[PDB]
Amino acid sequence: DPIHDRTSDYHKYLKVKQGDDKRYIWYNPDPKERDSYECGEIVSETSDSFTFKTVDGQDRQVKKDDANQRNPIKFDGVEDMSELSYLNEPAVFHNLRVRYNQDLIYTYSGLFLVAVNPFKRIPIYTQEMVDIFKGRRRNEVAPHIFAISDVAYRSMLDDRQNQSLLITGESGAGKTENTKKVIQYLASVAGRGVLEQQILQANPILEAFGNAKTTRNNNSSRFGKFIEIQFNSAGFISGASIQSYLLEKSRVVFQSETERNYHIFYQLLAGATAEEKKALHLAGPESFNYLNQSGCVDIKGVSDSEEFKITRQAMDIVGFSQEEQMSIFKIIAGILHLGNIKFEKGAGEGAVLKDKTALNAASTVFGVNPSVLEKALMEPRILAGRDLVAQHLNVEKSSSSRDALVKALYGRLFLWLVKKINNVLCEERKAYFIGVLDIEGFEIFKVNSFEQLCINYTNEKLQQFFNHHMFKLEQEEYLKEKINWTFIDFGLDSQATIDLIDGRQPPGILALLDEQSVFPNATDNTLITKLHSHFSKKNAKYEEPRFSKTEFGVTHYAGQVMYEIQDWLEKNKDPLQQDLELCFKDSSDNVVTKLFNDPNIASRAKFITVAAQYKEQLASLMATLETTNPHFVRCIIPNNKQLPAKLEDKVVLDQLRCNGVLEGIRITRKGFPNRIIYADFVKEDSQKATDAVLKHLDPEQFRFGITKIFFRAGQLARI
Ligand SMILES: Nc1ncnc2c1ncn2[C@@H]1O[C@H](COP(=O)(O)OP(=O)(O)O)[C@@H](O)[C@H]1O
Ligand code: BEF
Ligand SMILES: [Mg+2]
Repeated sequence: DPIHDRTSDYHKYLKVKQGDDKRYIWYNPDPKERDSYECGEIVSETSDSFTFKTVDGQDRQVKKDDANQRNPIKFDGVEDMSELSYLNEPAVFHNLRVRYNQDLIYTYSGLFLVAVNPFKRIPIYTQEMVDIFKGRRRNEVAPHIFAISDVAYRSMLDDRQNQSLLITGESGAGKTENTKKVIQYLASVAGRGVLEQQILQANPILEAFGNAKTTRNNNSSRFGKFIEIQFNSAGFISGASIQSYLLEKSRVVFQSETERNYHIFYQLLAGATAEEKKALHLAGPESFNYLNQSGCVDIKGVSDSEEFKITRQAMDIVGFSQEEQMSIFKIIAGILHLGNIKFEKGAGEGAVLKDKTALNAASTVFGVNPSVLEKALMEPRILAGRDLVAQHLNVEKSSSSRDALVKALYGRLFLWLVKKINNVLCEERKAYFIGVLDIEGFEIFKVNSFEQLCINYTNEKLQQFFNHHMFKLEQEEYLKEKINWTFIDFGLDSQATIDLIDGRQPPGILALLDEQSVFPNATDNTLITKLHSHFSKKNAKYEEPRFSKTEFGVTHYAGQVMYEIQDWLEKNKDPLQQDLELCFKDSSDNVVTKLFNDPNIASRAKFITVAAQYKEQLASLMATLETTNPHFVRCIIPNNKQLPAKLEDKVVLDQLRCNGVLEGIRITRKGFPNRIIYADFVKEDSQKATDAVLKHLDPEQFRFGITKIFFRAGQLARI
C-alpha cells in the first residue's frame, strides 16, 4: 500500500517527506518591487504597527492591517492552503514555492487545484500512480490531477450528476498536459478497448492541426476545446464528444519570428514518402512562403517525421479512410501552394499572375479548375447595384483574397476533422458525462484584438460562474445549519463588464460591431467612433484613450485591457468571395466538396456574424456547465523562459491575482470559515459539551449551528 509505505514512489514524488516561539513577517527590501520579499522577525509593537528586524539587521515599522504575517513554519508545504492562518500574497506564494522546491507541483487552495508547470518530467503519471488514486477522497491522498479526476468520477456515480473540470491559465502553463492526464485517468478507471483507444487518439489528431510552436509554448493550443467524456449508467466509458473554439486561422498565413505554423505542415513535408512528395508537388519548408518567413522550421526535441507517423497512426485508429487521409494531405499541400502564388502589378491597378506553377499545383491537388480559380482570385464578380460585375483586384486585394481562401480552407478542414471524430466517438444516448474545458485564461497582451476580447468575454463568464458557485455553496451550508450571514453573490459584480460586451439594450460592443458590420458605409474609424459615442464617460467599465484614435479600454475582472480596432469589421464578417466558394464547390475531391457544400461546415448558420456565433456558442457552453458539478484547476507558469527550478515571484504573483485564487481563497474568511461537527470537536450532548470546552477559555468568535460549531478566521487555529 504505497500510501502507507514511506519508501514508495508515491511518498517520494507526491508528499513532503516524513521522518521518525517568536513572530515573523514577509516584507519588501525595496518598496518599488512589491513581489520580492524577505523574512523579517517582529521585535516589538505599538497597537497599530509592528517593528521588525530586516535581513540587513535594521529596524522598520508597518501598520497591522498592512502586515504580511508569515505562517508558522510547520505549515510550510501544507497540501491545502485553506489550512493557512495567513493568506496574504507572500504567504500563498511561499507555500507554493516550498512545495515546488520539492517538485510538488500540485496544491489545493479551497476548491481549486493549483498546478505549477515543472518544465521537466516528474514520474507521477504511470499506471501505478493511477491505481493509487482509485476511490480515494481528496483528503486521503496527495494533491494531483488524478485525485480531482477521481473525485469527479465518484461524484458522478454517487450523485448521478454530470461533472465538469475547468482547466485554465496562460499559454505554456500546463492546461493541455493536465487535460490529457484527466482523459488518461478516466480511460483507465472507467475503461474496458477500441473505444478508449479511439478517444485517446483523437488528441494527436487535433494537436497536429490545431497546435503550433509559439514563443510561449513549443506545443501551444491555437484553439480552445471542451471534451465530453460520456459514461453509461454503470459508469463505463460509452463515448466522447469534442467542441472546438476560436481556431487561430491567421497562423496559416503569417507567423511571428521564431514561431511555427501548425505542426501538420512540418509533419507532412518531413514524413511524406517519395510517392506522396512528388504526387503533392512537395518540397522542403524553405520553399514555401507560409513556412519560410519566421526563421524556424524545427522544434528542439521534436522529430516531425516521427510525429507524422504518430498522426497517421491516430488517423487509422479513429477510422479515417486512406482516401480521406490522402485528401486531408492534399488540402494541406494545396494551401502551401496557394501561399506561393505571386501576384504582381499589371498595366493598370489590376494584379496579374505571370507564372502559373503554384496556381496549377494548388489546383491539381485541390481538384479545381485553375482558370476558374485564377479568375476567382483576381477577377471576382461582385454585386454592384443590380449588375454582377467582375472586378479586377490589385496586388494587395488579390493577396488578401487568396489568404482568405487559405484560412477558410484550414478552418473548414479543422471543423470537418472534429465532426468526423465526433461521428465515431459520440454515444448516442449517454447516461452521464464528465466534461473537460481546456481554454486560455484572461489574455492581456501588448496588443489585444477581437480574438482577445472574445476570450476575455469567455473568462468573465467563467469567473462569474466560479463566484456564483461559491455563493451557492456557502448559502446552502449557512442556511442548512441556520446561521445569520447576509452575503452578497460576488457573481453580480461581473455583470456590468459582461453587459458592456454582450448586452442588447442598451447595445454593448458586440451589438454595435454587428450593427456596423451588416450595413454599408462602415470603417474601423466609424466603428471606434460609435463605441466611444455609446460608452466614453457613459459606461463605468469603458475608457476612451487620451490619445489613441484606434483603441478602447475595458475594465475586466483581471484588470483593464486595451483593444485595438483594426480589421474588426472584416473579422466579424469573415468574408470569402462567392466566386471562390463557387470555384471549390465544383472540386473533384471528396473532402474538399464537403467543406464547401455542407452548410454545417461552409456557413455559420442563418447570416450570423462571427461575434454572434461566438456569443451563442459561449451561452451553450455555459448552459451545459450550469447543469454540472464543477471542479476548478488553475495552471500556473513558473517563469517566461520555459525553465525548470525557477519559480519567479513576479511572474507567479501576477497569475494569482488575475486567475481568482487570491481573491477566492479569502472570500470564505469572511464569516465563519471553519465548521466542525460537535462530536468530532469534543474528541452525551455534543452541543453543550462544546459550549463548555469553549467557555473554559470570546463568544463572538463562534456561532453554534444545528450540527456543527462555526468559528471565525483564526479562532480554530488558536484552539
Ligand atoms: N505536469 C507536467 N509535467 C511535465 N511537463 C509539463 C507538465 N505540464 C506542462 N508541461 C510542459 O510544458 C509544456 C506546455 O504545457 P501545455 O499543457 O501545452 O500548456 P497550455 O496547454 O497551458 O498552453 C509542455 O509541452 C511540457 O513541456
Ligand atoms: F499554449 Be497553451 F495551449 F495555452
Ligand atoms: Mg494547450
